[PDB]
Amino acid sequence: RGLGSEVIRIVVLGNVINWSSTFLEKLQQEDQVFLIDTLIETLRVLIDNERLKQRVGDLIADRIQACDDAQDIYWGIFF
Repeated sequence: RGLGSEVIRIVVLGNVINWSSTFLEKLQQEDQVFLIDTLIETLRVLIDNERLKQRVGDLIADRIQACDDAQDIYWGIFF
């Protein structure tokens, strides 16, 4: 998180989808997706996540970039 702006979004989106398919937690998943919401928020002013943060991304960035019913919770949390 405290590294930069771009090496996250190039490679890590598919892998968070992967181990969201695997992981099973209740509460630290919430902390994860919410700090990632703030993450993509600080990536907003400087794309799929670009529209997801700027716009709501209703079934555009969510149907494409979100899955596992976890990123949808954060999408409902905020844009």
